[PDB]
Amino acid sequence: GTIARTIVLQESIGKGRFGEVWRGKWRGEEVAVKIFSSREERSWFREAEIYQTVMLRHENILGFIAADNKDNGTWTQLWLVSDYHEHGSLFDYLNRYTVTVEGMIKLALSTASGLAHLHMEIVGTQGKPAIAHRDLKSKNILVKKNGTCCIADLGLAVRHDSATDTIDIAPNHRVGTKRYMAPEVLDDSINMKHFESFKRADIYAMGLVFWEIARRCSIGGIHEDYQLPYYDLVPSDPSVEEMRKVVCEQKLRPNIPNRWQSCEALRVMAKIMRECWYANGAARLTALRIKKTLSQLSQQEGI
Ligand SMILES: Nc1cccc(Nc2ncnc3[nH]ccc(=O)c23)c1
Repeated sequence: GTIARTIVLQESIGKGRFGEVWRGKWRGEEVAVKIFSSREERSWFREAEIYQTVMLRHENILGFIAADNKDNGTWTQLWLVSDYHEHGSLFDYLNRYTVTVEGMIKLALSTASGLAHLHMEIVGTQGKPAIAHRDLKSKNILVKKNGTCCIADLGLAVRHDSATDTIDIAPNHRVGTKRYMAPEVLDDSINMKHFESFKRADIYAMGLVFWEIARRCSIGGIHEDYQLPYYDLVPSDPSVEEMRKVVCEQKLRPNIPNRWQSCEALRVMAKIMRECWYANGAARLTALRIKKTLSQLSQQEGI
C-alpha cells in the first residue's frame, strides 16, 4: 500500500517468534517495521487489531502508525509500522547501563502508567476496552529518548467485553514467556474466563521487571550486575515445570537485598515488588495504585 511503498528498510534489528523487526525510514523519519510472512497472517492481523483499539494511544504504549502489505515481485510481506525507539528494549538498556534513583523512578513509573492505561476500561461512544498484555517482560518494554518506557509487543493481548464479562478471543491455553508467568498461570489454577485474573498476572510480571530495574540503580557507586528474574534458580529458556517447582512449590521470589531498605526510593520499590508477588492474585496491587505510589515518589524527588 501507500505507506509501505515509501518506506526504506535500513537494518534488521531483531528476530522474534512472531515477525522480524527492522529500522526503516518513512518520510525522512525513523520508524520500526515488524514484518511477518504470508503464513503468519493470523499473528500479524491480531497484532494490527490490538494496536488499532479505540483510545489505545498513550505516551507509555508504543505508538502504532499502520498495518500494510508489500509485494517485492516474488513474495508478500505483512507489515506493522510503529514509532522507532533507538535505545530498544528495557532489557538491552539495563544490560548496557546503570540508572540513577531518578532514572529508576522514571522507568518504573512510566511502565506502571502504560500498564494502568492498558488495564483501564473507558466507557462511551469512543470507549476503550480493558486490555491484559499476557507477556509483559523487560524485552517487551522499550525505552524512549527521554528515559521513560513504552509497552510494546501487544500481539498476545486479550480484551474485555465489560457488559457480559467475556474475553474477545476466549483464551483456553497458556501463552507468554515462562520465566515471567504468574504462579496461577504456572500451576494452571487461573480462571481463564475471569478477565481480572489476567490483569493480576500482568502485575506479577511487572513486579519482576521492577526488580530488574532496581538492581541497576547506582547509589554511591553501589549496584548489582544485570540479571533476569530467577537467574539464580532456573536455566536460560526455562520450562513450565522448572518455573513451577520454584515459584509454586518452593514458593521463592527474586531476592530483595536488605541494602534496598537504606534508601527511600529503593524501599518503596521493594515494597511494591513484594505486593506484586503474592501467590494470591487478588492481594496484588493494581497498576493504578502503583502509578499513584510512584507519582508521589517522583514528586518528592523533584524529577
Ligand atoms: N510490537 C511492535 C511492533 C513493531 C515494532 C516493534 N519494535 C520496536 N518498535 C520501536 N522501536 C524499536 N526499537 C528497537 C527494537 C524494537 O523492536 C522496536 C514492536
